Formats: sequence, structure tokens, C-alpha cells
Amino acid sequence: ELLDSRFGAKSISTIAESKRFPLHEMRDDVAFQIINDELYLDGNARQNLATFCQTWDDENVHKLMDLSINKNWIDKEEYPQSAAIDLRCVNMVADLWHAPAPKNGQAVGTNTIGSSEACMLGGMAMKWRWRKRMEAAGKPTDKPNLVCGPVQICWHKFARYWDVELREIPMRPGQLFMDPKRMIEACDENTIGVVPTFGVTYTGNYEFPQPLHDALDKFQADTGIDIDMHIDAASGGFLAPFVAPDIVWDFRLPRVKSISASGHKFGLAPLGCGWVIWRDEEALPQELVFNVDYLGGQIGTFAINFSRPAGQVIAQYYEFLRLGREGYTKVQNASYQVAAYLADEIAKLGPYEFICTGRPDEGIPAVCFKLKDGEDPGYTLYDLSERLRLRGWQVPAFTLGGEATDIVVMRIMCRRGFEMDFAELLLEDYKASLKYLSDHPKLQGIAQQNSFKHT
Amino acid sequence: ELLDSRFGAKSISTIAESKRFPLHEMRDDVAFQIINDELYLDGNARQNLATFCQTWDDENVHKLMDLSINKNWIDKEEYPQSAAIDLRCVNMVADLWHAPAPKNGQAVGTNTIGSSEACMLGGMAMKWRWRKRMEAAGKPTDKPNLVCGPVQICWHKFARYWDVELREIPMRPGQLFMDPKRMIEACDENTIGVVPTFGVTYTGNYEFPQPLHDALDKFQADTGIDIDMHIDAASGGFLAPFVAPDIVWDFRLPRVKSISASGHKFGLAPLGCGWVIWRDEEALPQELVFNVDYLGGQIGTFAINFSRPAGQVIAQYYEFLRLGREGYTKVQNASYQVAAYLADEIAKLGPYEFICTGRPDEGIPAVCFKLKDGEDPGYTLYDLSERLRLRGWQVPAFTLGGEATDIVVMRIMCRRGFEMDFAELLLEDYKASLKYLSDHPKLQGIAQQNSFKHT
Amino acid sequence: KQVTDLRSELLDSRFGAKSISTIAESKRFPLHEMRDDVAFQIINDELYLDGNARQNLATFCQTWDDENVHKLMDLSINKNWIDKEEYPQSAAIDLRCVNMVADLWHAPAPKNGQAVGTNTIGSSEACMLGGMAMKWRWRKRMEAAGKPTDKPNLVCGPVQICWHKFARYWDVELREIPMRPGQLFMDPKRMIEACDENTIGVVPTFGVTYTGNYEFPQPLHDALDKFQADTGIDIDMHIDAASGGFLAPFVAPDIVWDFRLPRVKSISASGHKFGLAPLGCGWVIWRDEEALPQELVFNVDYLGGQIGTFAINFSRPAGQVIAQYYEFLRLGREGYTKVQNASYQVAAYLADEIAKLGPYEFICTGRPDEGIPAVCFKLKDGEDPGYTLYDLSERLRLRGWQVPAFTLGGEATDIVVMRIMCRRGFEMDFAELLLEDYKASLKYLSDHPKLQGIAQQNSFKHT
Amino acid sequence: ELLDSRFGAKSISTIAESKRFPLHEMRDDVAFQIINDELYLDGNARQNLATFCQTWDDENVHKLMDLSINKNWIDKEEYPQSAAIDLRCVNMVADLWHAPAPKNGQAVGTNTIGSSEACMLGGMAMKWRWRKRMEAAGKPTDKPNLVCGPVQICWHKFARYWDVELREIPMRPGQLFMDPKRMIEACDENTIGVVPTFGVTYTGNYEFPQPLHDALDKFQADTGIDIDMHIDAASGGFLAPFVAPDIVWDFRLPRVKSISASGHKFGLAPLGCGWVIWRDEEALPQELVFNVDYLGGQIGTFAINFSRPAGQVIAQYYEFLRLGREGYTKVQNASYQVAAYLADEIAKLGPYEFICTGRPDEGIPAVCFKLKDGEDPGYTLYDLSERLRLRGWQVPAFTLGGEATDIVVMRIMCRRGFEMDFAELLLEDYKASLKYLSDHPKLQGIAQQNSFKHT
Ligand SMILES: *Cc1c(COP(=O)(O)O)cnc(C)c1O
Ligand SMILES: *Cc1c(COP(=O)(O)O)cnc(C)c1O
Ligand SMILES: *Cc1c(COP(=O)(O)O)cnc(C)c1O
Ligand SMILES: *Cc1c(COP(=O)(O)O)cnc(C)c1O
Repeated sequence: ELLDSRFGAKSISTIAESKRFPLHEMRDDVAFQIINDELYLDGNARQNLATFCQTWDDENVHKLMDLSINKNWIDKEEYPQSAAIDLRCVNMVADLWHAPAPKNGQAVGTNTIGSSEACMLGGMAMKWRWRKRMEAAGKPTDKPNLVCGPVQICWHKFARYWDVELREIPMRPGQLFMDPKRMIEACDENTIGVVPTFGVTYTGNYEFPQPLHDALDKFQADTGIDIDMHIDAASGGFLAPFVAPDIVWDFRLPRVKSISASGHKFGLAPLGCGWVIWRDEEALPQELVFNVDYLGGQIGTFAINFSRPAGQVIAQYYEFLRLGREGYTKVQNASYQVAAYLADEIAKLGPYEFICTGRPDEGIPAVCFKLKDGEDPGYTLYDLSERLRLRGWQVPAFTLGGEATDIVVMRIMCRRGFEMDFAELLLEDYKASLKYLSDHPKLQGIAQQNSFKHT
Repeated sequence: ELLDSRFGAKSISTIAESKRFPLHEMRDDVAFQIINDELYLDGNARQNLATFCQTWDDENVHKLMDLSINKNWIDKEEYPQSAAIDLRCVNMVADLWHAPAPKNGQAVGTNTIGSSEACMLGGMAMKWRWRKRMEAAGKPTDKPNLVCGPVQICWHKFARYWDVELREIPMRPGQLFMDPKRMIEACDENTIGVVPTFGVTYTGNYEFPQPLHDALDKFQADTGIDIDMHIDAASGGFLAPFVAPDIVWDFRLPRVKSISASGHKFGLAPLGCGWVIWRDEEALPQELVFNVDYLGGQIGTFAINFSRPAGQVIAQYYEFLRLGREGYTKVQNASYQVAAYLADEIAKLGPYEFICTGRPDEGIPAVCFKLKDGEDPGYTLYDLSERLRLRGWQVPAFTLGGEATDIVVMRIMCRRGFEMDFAELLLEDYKASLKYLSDHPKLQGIAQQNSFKHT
Repeated sequence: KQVTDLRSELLDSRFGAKSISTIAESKRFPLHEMRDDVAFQIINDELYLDGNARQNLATFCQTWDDENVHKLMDLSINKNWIDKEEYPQSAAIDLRCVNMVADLWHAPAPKNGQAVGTNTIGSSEACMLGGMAMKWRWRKRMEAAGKPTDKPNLVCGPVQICWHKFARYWDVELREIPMRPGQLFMDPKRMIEACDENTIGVVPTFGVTYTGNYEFPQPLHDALDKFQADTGIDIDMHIDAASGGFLAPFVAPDIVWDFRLPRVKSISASGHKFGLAPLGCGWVIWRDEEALPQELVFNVDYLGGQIGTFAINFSRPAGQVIAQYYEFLRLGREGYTKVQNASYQVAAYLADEIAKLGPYEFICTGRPDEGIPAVCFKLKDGEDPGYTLYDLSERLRLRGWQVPAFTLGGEATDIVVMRIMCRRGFEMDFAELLLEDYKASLKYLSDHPKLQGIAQQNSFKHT
Repeated sequence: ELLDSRFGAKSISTIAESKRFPLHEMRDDVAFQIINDELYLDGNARQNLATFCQTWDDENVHKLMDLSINKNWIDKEEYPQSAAIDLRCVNMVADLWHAPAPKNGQAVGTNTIGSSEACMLGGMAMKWRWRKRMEAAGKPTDKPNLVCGPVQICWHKFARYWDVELREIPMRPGQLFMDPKRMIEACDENTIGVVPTFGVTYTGNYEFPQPLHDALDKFQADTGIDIDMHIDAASGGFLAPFVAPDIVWDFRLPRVKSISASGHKFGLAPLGCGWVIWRDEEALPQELVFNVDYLGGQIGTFAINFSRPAGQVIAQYYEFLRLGREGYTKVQNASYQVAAYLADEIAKLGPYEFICTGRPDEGIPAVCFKLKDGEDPGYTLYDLSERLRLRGWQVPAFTLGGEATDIVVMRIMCRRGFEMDFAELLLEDYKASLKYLSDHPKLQGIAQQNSFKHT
């Protein structure tokens, strides 16, 4: 019966006998080749403008990852040097965010797999601080709520997974984020804390912690209710410090007790890297820290994951070391330049409304636009997305949350390796698409599938 | 002024300015070299018998991991084929654990970073399942407890972070594990479930689910109280199915609603891979599952992390494809023969009483022993542990938990790579140590430091 | 009543097939073939048992990996050094090194364009070549004089073991000036005493293996000149510059030790020590044509005329010469100075810092004008700080560091020293880490008094 | 002014500033490329039929040699595993040559850089053995001699360096080797030993040690004088034990007290590896062995070299383990079948007389032939040799020593990698050279340069 043209031998079908555990062994390199070949069906992401996550390859990151394939992060004993490098990073990130100079030399924070993990960790201490304070006073502590904006999905999880009532201030037309006013309306003694999104996923815009900080101070005076903040700087955290160092959002704000960020977003780390830093020893409840015994003393951890590769910490460190402040500033500005240029060029092409023009002071390096209300140029942005996909380009169109469920937007993400010249290409394909849509009016209204929007 | 003999130029110390974010850029290949050089301080782990995790390099895994560096586990859209390989592995693991053949062709479960995340996930599902049952019966739900043996630390965490009373049945002399009787005294209507550890971290013994299962059956008959189980098969999950298949521990038992294991332990997968499988649709409360829109429809995920590499999943598949049931049976067998050899040989070298002798029907491939009571051979197992460390071997000695807190043990872990030849090297260095310790009596009692134990 | 499913043969977990032991029948020559990749993987796997040497502070030899050196070595795996015909370009490179090394040591300008000297495997080969050369030069001078040649002797200081061998193998009587407290080196006075009409030569060691100090050839050279005026005995030197040989000419070029001294007839050194050559490279250079007795040089025929060799080894790889040429070429005078300086800066820092932590007396504080980049110290006399240097070495080993504590020779058999060697790739950052581990160790020994005096094994001291 | 076309920079010449030590730095890659480029002027040896040494590249060997570039043979302490391997080899080789089973489980021998060092060692042991014995009898030990045959240059070296009178028995027409009768005549009380060369460099025939052994037995019966042997098995050492094991040449013969061989000749190791084995303990004088101290005991070495790579020993081991007896037999026979084929075919091409035709029982895989006396086919072997070179082939013609100064031979060496297909091509170029010389009668007797002949 069946032969394979690669091997010149009897066929082994990954798609049959994929319902059960395999019975027999297979020659090693044959297994390797079968799998390798089917990976060619994966995209490479170079033409993907939806994703936040690092997609550019650096030959040096590959080597570091490869050496670190078995280095256990949780094993501080066998891999003391990796452990050291980790602790360094914790500090360097702490510093980048203006955390108070730490007491003994070592800042209160931890590496994580991503911002998802950093956030629940952020959330758990937030809930714990609120709880303790609340038992102290002698009041019920069974109904905690969290106040926030158009948060990324992980916050919704935390909410459910931790039994916290989520008051997400709903998106609405010409009022897309958490403003002072609607925040204060959602706060009372049962609020564990307020979570501004420093770099909203859906739109790219910054939520500005400073106006929000003011309203929480006035709140305290008025009601004697003290409220903390946690900044989800999933992408913000490695942009602002460099391209807008005078946006005050970080630890410079006394209410911020912790900040998290994805290193594998604008932090230039490979996939698998996240950070969270607490203001000081006191932001982090001791009941959450578990001290594990090892050979030269005992290190306490607050983390969900246990064993895992230390590869990404080493990489993150390598980016940190090679670039520095000076170097990050050049990288991030390169991207803002591309975003900005795309924003200026895309306005010329249709009747668009910009939620985000890719400006260092308003948000991350991303262009995000919607069709001007009740204007009809002969196509939806879904339709336009589709023509562009026929050109290799993943540019997502979708609907926003809240009360702006109505609105369809397009969002372009300018990450590292999307240089000016590709930008150029995109625009040539972008125009080609308008022209084709123009010449075939029947193409209007047909596509309607929301794309992957969450990272 | 300071210079470096690698680079014959101005010194760049990573230990100076290691507390703040660096200002200036560095040549990319110097930064790489600086970090590469400092990783040689890390152990290669080949002589470490403390860890459970994979440390054997295989060129084909290295290659797969390297291709997979930017592949996003959470992005089913752009990496449609990794998405596929992940779904197969879920299926294949379900099968391995005797999951009821899945109704629509896809088993209920999910990849994870490790058992840590897989156990919380399972724990969460326990807590919700129980809640929903009490609510229905109109009863209070404020005091949930979990009943278990000498569990790996990850469970202490679960209890803490999710407000569950952990009834850890205490280790005691001649009574090291969770027995049916002590298990029953700890149970009540608030018990969200029982967790046997099918491969105890501290000693290597299996807690056999079957006797405990009987006890719960009798308990339900007596009280009306229906208690579920989740098996912590961290190591046991990829051992018994192959070398001891008629130990009845898995979904063959009606109460076991979910199983978890480490891919990076005896799963043979590289660091950062774990599995959890649920019996059927009803073991997973829907409220826990979050739906993400993409282009080809929408997928539901129950998972703490978000973005993270697909490398591991793919490597874990390669393992499955290349080995099969046949393959793994031989691989696990090889380990068991070594531990057995070691336990049989070591029993001759001193007054030792074994808690674990590395037999496939008792536990994982590990040797675990303590000094006989009232016998004094002229050294403690800490003393021996240090002599060994001088000849490169990491053979941990530590003390047990609960009421066994008195007991010092030494535990030798046998994993892939640790072949009979090396076990021979180890025996020689063992004997040489016993001899030096014998000629140098003064050394007795000096070392007293607990080694990293939890994995 | 059973539950397992087991196979009745030893299995390997790597290959999922029958076990094959390296330990069983490693006592006879193997009978059967094995799959190549399996043989490779078995051997490679048991090489992870070797140290990587990065925290070895005992050894002199080069241990830092450079990607370019790996590639030259790999290209040269089959390049036979002795085959001047097939590898003529390897042959010219080798010649270029000899010239360069002569220039570096102030050998008088070669009359025909080529210096007198040869590459070797290491200093060992070099010194015996040097010693045969010395022995023969003497021999001839005495038969001319019609005096007996059957009782030769050699006069030197605390030499490296290789001179003990030379002396044994070649029936030369060894007059080793013994070591002794506050006089650890072959001084003018004592040298003179051992010398008579049977002394083939004097061997000063430019950079001592045991401590790291230079014996300074100049003062010994003056003693010898004075010795000739008195007795009429004309005595030659050969300098064992095993490590000094690539240090001083860059960081202390006014220390006069080389061919600027007329009694120096040959110098040897190890390329794979401070030469920055990978393992397997040495050099001996002769002052000139007359320094090398014609009877030692064997003339081999090859296609483009005939070359003469003075070597113990024959067939062997040109990998190291090529690599050592690369070093020479990329670094140059400008560069070696920098590289070498870096290392001296590490020794100097280690010494200044280590002094602060206990009752030590330093034999060698790693200073460009006194010796190589090495710290050597002993415990002060009649002082007990609560450990011996042996014990400290053992706690230190427990953190990965191999820092040798051993006894010295001659009459300082009584004295125990610790010796740190700073070589390329042991940078200031590491030094730091060592220090932190050294303090830790002190603190551990302090809290554990019973530990004192138990350890007494000598470490490998010889390179 | 002057520029380099490779780097579009100022020229840097290696033939200029290569009279004195360079003054300046140079970029690391530029140096690399400069040297690397000139190495293409070196030949690859694939077409060189002069050399005995290993020239065939195997990918597995490259990798091991590259792992061991820093691994110090003399540093038993830092590289314990290499030390173990090195020792295994001494045993394996010992076994191979039928040494008596060693007392304490470790044969008396050592790895060397080559046969040359290996003979020097054997050499000194011979002189010492004789010195000791003669002192014991109260006799003069100032006039030692060595009896031997057409030795390789290392013995001429040994005789000079260590003041021994070399009594070489000279080759002469019709008798090219040390025979029993001329052996006996050169022997006396001052003979430190006899050295038969087990595979003569200049012709490829074996000197057969047995009928010499007889002569030494008969000699001792008559005179009372006892003479020992050392076999120079540079090449034959790793041929005979596989293709012709009942040639009695090794430790079977009681008077053999040491044997030496080149690994990098027929023992298949890369350049830089030799072996010398002693019959037992007593074969090796204790004054020759130096005892270094190290941390886990003390090892006595006997060797001229100190620090050097262990790369080749590890390589040599790899060749032993992967090939075994069965493998080597196959390997070497293939070399002989080429040799045997060349001899038969060359024969058909003109008026030659053979000294050696590549038979397993007479010598090594080598063809060696001279012109028939008083015949003139129209060229000298020197002239043939030159044409052969124009077609890329190194095939040495040269004269023999002593009394055969009159005889010019060609010697073809058949080593691993010179397979049947290349034999064929050689012939096709041999045939054409002969036709050219035929057509150009003027070329005759012009060339007259001896080739490198010594290995
Ligand atoms: C992408 C995103 C996340 C998810 O973070 P991961 O690193 O992908 O786990 C969380 N918060 C925000 C604001 C995001 O944009
Ligand atoms: C090691 C271990 C764990 C932790 O697993 P990771 O895969 O390292 O997250 C959990 N449970 C048990 C029983 C273990 O042995
Ligand atoms: C290292 C050393 C030697 C031996 O050199 P090798 O190249 O290792 O043979 C000789 N003399 C001195 C002074 C040494 O330090
Ligand atoms: C080449 C050769 C030698 C020399 O040994 P090397 O391995 O080249 O150092 C000695 N004897 C014979 C017969 C040889 O052919």
C-alpha cells in the first residue's frame, strides 16, 4: 500500500493514529523530519501586524536560548549564575520604573512567564492587602471588587479565578478609556484597587495614571477610603521610560504599589518572559511568599510556575546589556517613526477616524482607526483586511467592547523588524486593495470575521 | 585603567552598574561573549541526582526548540500547525490515562508550563465542582478543605492563594503516606476532594489511589458525602502506564476526575511542559473556560499563562512519535534497572533502612534511605552528601515533613542519561567517601545544611 | 501478585535498546562493531564528567574558548607539521613564528633571514632540546681541552619537573639550589658554589612554577662573568621562560633576561601558557648557528631541497602553530601588552584584597616587575587563624573553585602555600565572585572549628 | 596606497611584517580570513600516496577533537574522565598485542604523541634495563649498542641523543632486511637490545621477529648473554592482529619486553597519537617513572611531553569502540585489497621487480617496485613520479640506504579512504603518464629529486 515520497518507504500518517498514544517506535530522524515539514505550515509572522510579540530573529538570542534549554529557573543551586542574572534583571527593571532604592540592595519583584502571570500575582497581593486592612477594622471582607478600564482578557480571568467582582468601566464612543469621573463612581470600601492599562490592547492608547492618581487622593480626603493602584504596563513599561520619560505613571506615584510588563512584547525578550515589581517590602504580603530550602541559604518565591527554562531571563538580560537606555531609545523611536508615518499616509487614503496615531506621548507604536460615522467609501474594514490577507498581510479588523460594541476598527502594530521599507510595501498593497475594492463593488459587506485581537 | 584579556579593551564589569539600568550600548558580540562566559559557572547537571527534570541533550530536540523560539502557543491563528500538534498531544495523553473515548474526537484538557499550573487548574476545577454541589443542596460554602498526603510545595500554594484549608496528612515514622484511615478522619462535607501524589517528591513512593478510592466508596455509603479525586501524577504519569500498567490509578476509577503530570520530568519533554486532563466535559466547569475569537472560529482555553512558546509541546510530540508505548517502556525500564542496582548495592555499604528501592511497582526510579535507628556508622547522611559533592555529585540529604521532621534521608533520583556506567562511577565515589569519612572521624556531625528537595 | 511489564535485558535510556557498557570489557579490545553515532554519543556523554576549567585557578594553560581558534584547529586536524611537501603553507607559517619569537627575545639578526629555533609540543620538549644542546656544547669544549666528559652537572633553582626528567634521562647530575625560608630562589652566591668545570650550564626559571616569581638572569649573569675572570671557566645559560617568555617583553621590556645577555644561548617557553596558544604548542630559540651543535640536526630529504630538524617528536598536527600565528597576528605588541596587563590587574587586585582577610605573608603579589600574574601566599609563622590553607582550599572547592594548597621543595618542605593563577578569561568580575566565596569559606570555617587541620592532600602543582 | 580586494581596506601583508613581531592590533575576523585564505595553498592529501598518516575526515572525530581542544592530558585532576579513557586504551592495546593479563587490572604502558616518543621511551627502558643488569654483574656500562635493521629516522635520533652505538644492519640487493645471521654477528654483552621494524618505512615489508627470537635463544645457549627485543610496530602494529594473527610478533614472544605503534598511522587515530606498552611491571625501570601529586591519589608517568590535548586519545577510543576487532579487520582488509590490486595491475605496465605487493602476511598495504635490472622502458621512476604529480598525485620515488644506494624505488601507500575507485583513477593516470613519456623521449633521466620518504 502507501508510500512516502520523502522517505521512499511505507507511509506513516500523523493524522491517523493521532487519536491514541502511538504503539511503535520510529527512527529518530524520520520523526524529526515528519514534524519539521509540517511546521512549514506555520506562519513566520513577518507579515503579521496583529501581534505584540517579538518575531525578529537575532543570531545571538538563538544561541543563548539554545545553551539555556535545560537550565532550570527554580533550581538556584545547580544554576547559580542564571539565578544571579535573574536577580540583576529584577533590579534593573525596578530601577527603570523609579522603584524606591531597595533596603538591602535587592528589589521586591519577580520574573514570570508573561504579564498574565505577573497580573494575578499583582492582583493577589492587591486582594491580600485590602483583606488584611479590612479584618483589622473589623468589617466584612467577602465582596472584593476591582476597578479598571478596557483591560486585556487576563484581568477577566483573575476576576473569575479569584472571586473578585470586576467593575470594568465600559468603552463608549468618544470616551474610550477609564476617565477620572467614572472611576470614582465605581469605588467604595470593597475596592481592592484600581488598574489602569498603560497601553490598551484594543487601541494602543495609554491610560494615564496621573489624572487618575489625583482623583484617588481627592477621594481619600473626601471619604477617608485609601485606594491603591496597579499598573498593567504590558507594553507601556518598556516604551515610556525611554521615549517619554516625563509621563509620570510609574512608582513616582505613591499610590502605585506594583507594575507588571511583558518582556516578550516591547521589552524585546523572546516569548516566555514577564516581570512584576513591588514598591517595597510592604507592598508584598508575607503570607504569599514561600521560602524554599537550598544549599547556601533559603530563597523565598512568589510565583505560580515552578520548574521552567531560564532561557528567556538570559535573553532579556542580553537585550538589557547590549542596548541600555541609549540603545532602547533608538529601537523604540524607530518603531514610533514607522507607526507615525503609516498613520499620516493612511489618512490620505480614506475617510478614517483615528483612535491612535502612534505618538510616543499618547500610547504605544500603533495605528488604530475606524470608518468616519455614516460615511460609506464602498467597503468595510473587514473587507479591506481580507484583500490585504490575499497579499500576505495580517491586519486585523474587529469590534470594541462595552457600549462601543458597535464600532469596527483596524489596528496596526509596529514591532521590531517592521522597518520603514516594509511599511512602504504595506502601503503599496494597501492602495492596491482600495483600487480592487473600488473596481468590484459587489465585494462590499461580505467579510465579517473578527481577528485575533488579544496580543 | 581597567582592561579585559578576552577583548584587549576597556573593561565592562557586569557586577558594577548591575543595580541600575545601563546607560550605554555595547557591541552585540561582546555582550554575548560576556554573558556566555558567565554561564560556564552554571552546572551542566549531569552529576546532579537531586533533580527530576530533563538534563540529557538530544540534537533533534535542540533543533525543534530552536525553530520554535517565536512560535506562540496562544496564537492559534498564525501558527495553525503548532495549534494542531498541541491538540494531538492532549488526545494522546488522555488515551494514555484511559480517558473515556471522547464524544466529538477531542479530549478535555490542556498543555501547561508545568505541573504547578496544571495542579492549580485541577484544584480550581475541584473547588468549583464542589461549590456548585453545595449551592444546589442549599449549604454554606465558606470553609473549603482539601485532603492530601506529603504533597509537593505547589499544593501548599494552591491552598493559600485560593482560600482552601489544606488537610495535609502528616508524615510519621513507619507511617509515611496518606493511608485510607487517616484520609477518612480528615474528610467531611467541606472536602473539595482528595489528592494522592502518584510519585511523592520527597521519597519516590506511589500513593496508590485504589485503596483510598475504596475508602471513599465506603465513606459515601456511610455519610452520603460524595468525594472526588485529583491525582498528582507529576512523575508517575509517564512511568506506570508503561512499566506497571495494571496498577489501577487513572481514569479507570470513577472518582478520579482529572489527572496532571510533568512533561519535563519522566515525560521526557524539555523544561517548561506539563499536562492536565479531565475525565469528560462535566469535570470542567464551563465558567472556568474563556473563549477567544480568532479567524477560523473560536477556541476555549483554561490556562493561567497567555503568550508563551510552542517549542516544548512540539518537542514533547517528537518524544511521543519517535518512542511510542514500545519506546517509553524500554526508556523507563532502563532507569528502573539503575535505581534497583543502586539500591541493592548501597544496602551493602552501611546500616541503612530503605524507604524506596526503585521498584516499578512501588514508585518512580529513585533510591531513598535513612540510617537505621540507634545505629551510628561514624557519619550522618549530610556528611556523606558533602564528601560526594567534592567529587562533583549532587546527592541531596534533607529532613522529612510533619512528624517525620526528625528523620534525615538521602534520595537518589535516576533520570534519562544516568546510565549503568555512571551509577558505577557513583558507587566508587560512594565507597571512597565512606573510607575518607572512616579515616577522618572528626568530620562527623559538621555538615547540617538541607539540600534543595522539591524537584 | 504482580503488575509490571518488564524486559529481561539491560536497557539504555538514551537509545532505548540493549545496554553497552564502557566499563565492562574496557579490559580487553572490543570484539564487535557498534553504530557510529551511538559510539559518539556514549563517549560525548561521558565527557560531561570532565571539568570545563573556568573555575580552575591552579592551571597555567589556556582555557578560554575563542571561536576563530576552533575553526583554525578544525581545519588543521590532518595537517602534518613534519610534512613540508604536502603542507607548504603550514610550513611557511611555522617559519614565520620562529622568526617572530626570536625577534621578541632579541635574538641577534639572523644572517640568512631565518632564526635558529623550532616549534615544539610544549616547554618540556623545548627544554630537553635545550639541554641536549647545552650538554653537547660542553662535551665538545672539553674533548678539545682533552678533559674528561663523563661527569656533567646542571645548576638551577626550583625547576619544573621536566628538568628532573632531563637530568634523569640524560645522566647529568642535577645541582638544584634548594628552596628555603626568605631565600626561595637561585641567588648569585649559591649558584657560584655549585659551579665547576663540569657545569654544562645554569638554568634560571623566568617565572617559577611553584610561586610565580622571576629569577632574574641579570644578576646571575654578572656572577658568571666575575666567575670567568677568577677561574677561566666559561659558563653558559639557558632560560626556562615557560611563562615569563610571553609576559615581560610586553609589560616589563627593561628587565634584561633575554638574548641581550651574551651568556644566554637559548630560551624556551610555552605558547599554550601565556602565549595564548591552544594546548600543544611550545618554542625553543637559539642565539645563533653556533649555539646549536651540528650533530643534533638531522637532515631529511624532501622535494624542494632539504630541511634540518632538531626535534623529539616527528609526525603531528600543525593546528597549534597556525592558531599561535593567528594570536600573534591579531594581537601584536600593542595587543599582548593589553591582554597581559588585564591579567596582572586581576592578580594585583586579588592580592590587595586577600591580604585584608587573614594573617598572610605574600611570596608573590602578581606584579609585572616581579613575576607572572599570580598570587602566592603562606600563613605567617606562629600565627593560628583557625584553619590551614588546605582546609580553606577544601571549602573553596565546594563552591567550584580549584585553588591549590601544597608544600614547597628543598628545605621549605615545611611550608604550605596557596597559589592563584590569573590567566586569560579570568576577569575582574570573576575575581569578585571568588572573593565572595573566599569570605563565605572563612566564615564557614570560623563557625565550624572542628574542621581545622583535617584536610592534608596536596593539589596538583606542576602546571 | 595599497589595498586588499577582499576587505576593501588598506592592505595588510603577512609576508612583509613577518620578519619581526607585529606592532599593531588587527580586527579578529580579518586576521582569521587572512590566515584561512593562505591555508588553501596547503594540499588536502587525498591524492598523496607518500604519507602513512591519517588523512580521511570523519564528522564524528571532528566533533570530539573540537570538544577536547582544551582538555589537558597531564591534568588527571581537572579532566578525570579523559584520564579514565586514556587508561582504558592502554589496556585495550595491551590486550591486543597479547601482553600477559596485568596483575592489578592495569597494563603497563602509556599514550604518546607518536611512535617517535614511544620509541624514545622504549629506548631508555632498554638502556636502563641493561645498565642495571651489568652493574649487578660488576661490568662496564659505558659502551652500549643497539642492533637493528632499516629503521625509521627516530632510531638514528635515539642513538645520537642517548649515546648508544647504533649497529644498523644495512639493506643490500636481494637482502633488504635484518636476517638472523647478520643480527647475531653484531651482538655482544654491550647490546642493550634488538629492534625489528614490524613494517619497514622504506619498503612496507615486515621484519619477522620470530626467527630472530630463535637466534637470540640459540645465542644465549652458547654465550650466556641475554638479549631483549623492542618491536617497532609503527604501522604493522594495527594491521597484523586483524588480518594475520598467527604471525607471532608480539608479547607471545618472551623476549619482547616492549612494543610501540603509531595511532595516526594504521590505528586510525588523527595526527598526534602513539602507544607504547611494556610486557609487565619489571619491563619498566622504576627510576624512569616520575610521581606527581594530585588530589585523589598520585600517578606515576613516563613520557617526554607534559601538557598536551587529550583530543586524539578520545578520538582513538572512539575508533576502538565503534570498530572493534570485526570492524578493524574489515577496514584493514579493504586497504590490502587496493594494495593487492595495484600491485597486479602496475605489474602489467612495464619492466618492474617488486619488493612488496601488499599481502597481509608479508607487510603493510603498500606497493613498492623498482625497475628491472639492465632494462630501460624509456623513463626513470623519478621521471614517472613527476608526470604523476602534474595530474595531482604525489607518488614518491627515492633511493634506499646502506648498500642498496644503487636502487631507486617507487612506494605507493594504501590508507583509509584511498578506495578502489581512486586506485582506478590512479591507474588511468599512470597509463597516460607512460604514454606521454613514450611520446616525449627527451624527458628521460631529467628529474632526480628524492621525495620525502619517512612517513
Ligand atoms: C498582551 C496583554 C496582556 C497579556 O500578557 P502576556 O504577556 O501575553 O501574558 C496583558 N495585559 C495587556 C494590557 C496586554 O496588552
Ligand atoms: C516536582 C513536582 C511538582 C512540580 O512540578 P513542575 O513541573 O516543576 O511545576 C508537583 N507535584 C509533584 C508531585 C512533584 O514531584
Ligand atoms: C609549565 C612549565 C614547564 C612545562 O611546560 P609544558 O609545555 O607544560 O611541557 C616547564 N617549565 C616551567 C617553568 C613551567 O612552568
Ligand atoms: C613513521 C614511523 C616512525 C615514526 O613515528 P611517528 O608516529 O611518525 O612519530 C617509526 N617507525 C616506523 C616504521 C615509521 O614508519
